[PDB]
Amino acid sequence: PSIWSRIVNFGSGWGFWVSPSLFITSTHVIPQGAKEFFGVPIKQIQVHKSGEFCRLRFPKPIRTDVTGMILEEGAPEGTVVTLLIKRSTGELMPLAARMGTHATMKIQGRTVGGQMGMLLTGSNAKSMDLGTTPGDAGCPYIYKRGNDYVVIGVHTAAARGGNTVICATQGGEGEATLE
Amino acid sequence: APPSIWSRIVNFGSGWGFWVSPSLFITSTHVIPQGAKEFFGVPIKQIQVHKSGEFCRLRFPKPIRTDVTGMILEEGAPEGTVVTLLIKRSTGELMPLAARMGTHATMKIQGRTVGGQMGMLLTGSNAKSMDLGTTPGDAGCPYIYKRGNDYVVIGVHTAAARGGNTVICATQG
Repeated sequence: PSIWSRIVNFGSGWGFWVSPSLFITSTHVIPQGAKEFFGVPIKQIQVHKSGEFCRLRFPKPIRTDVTGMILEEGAPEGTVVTLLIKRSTGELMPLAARMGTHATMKIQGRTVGGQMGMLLTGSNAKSMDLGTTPGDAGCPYIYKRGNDYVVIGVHTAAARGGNTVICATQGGEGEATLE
Repeated sequence: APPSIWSRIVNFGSGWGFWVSPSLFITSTHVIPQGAKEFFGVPIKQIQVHKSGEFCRLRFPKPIRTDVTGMILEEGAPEGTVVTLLIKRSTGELMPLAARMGTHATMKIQGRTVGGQMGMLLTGSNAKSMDLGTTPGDAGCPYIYKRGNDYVVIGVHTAAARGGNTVICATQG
């Protein structure tokens, strides 16, 4: 429950407090041409973009109610992680996804770098009761390793049918092999 | 998950129950306060109480949730169907939990045989370990899914297996 409170509205979507000073979101949900965030002058905030992943480091602790969480680049392939989907209508909707590889994907009429995954609701994630909607962007992907929670990125894209989702990650590089 | 469906879920005993129609209320058997004389002030003897296992179906003698329309109620879901447990928590959260329905089954809990349709939460690797599944207090919440443009309730929550993703939905016998 304290994990759900790290998820707040941000631009056209959401964002996640990894720590009191570190906030992550999707790049295409950020308000463009912003003078501040949360009243902190933009010049004092460290804005790191990579692909569709956006990291904001604030000059002083600001979400001081939370503890710092582990933020890793992706999740190991095969891991079943959780999208913590928050909806404007109040629902807290955790959805399991099976993670694949980092790659460069043609999806939602554009080109998106990130880690691919597939919702366990699979075939019928075309419904927003059982899948993603645009506007869920910025919501965090997490999983449990031992007793630790690990956040691996945030939501940023999905295929029309809903099954395939894309997690924007901090530095994603996939290795493959011609077989 | 429209509001008009969530509002059908109300507290009942140590859990919840669900208004299917203005006169029909469903819940999990074990959650009902024993030795009650009334429900919502309606004398028990005026209420038709039909129990089948952990499934309880109460028909009230007069309409009482007159704001709701009559919903489709069915005896479980076809195996492999993906549904949603509409979980309400006493601290006010609405948590829809996706699940895939399996077959009917039986488990011995506290020495007694408890049965129903089984399902697996699709909310994470291990739902109970991440606190992303059900919990004591949740029994009676409805399992729902959408067939075409109709919402269908298939039963209510009654039990879950410790340390995993498996849940038991009590269905109409």
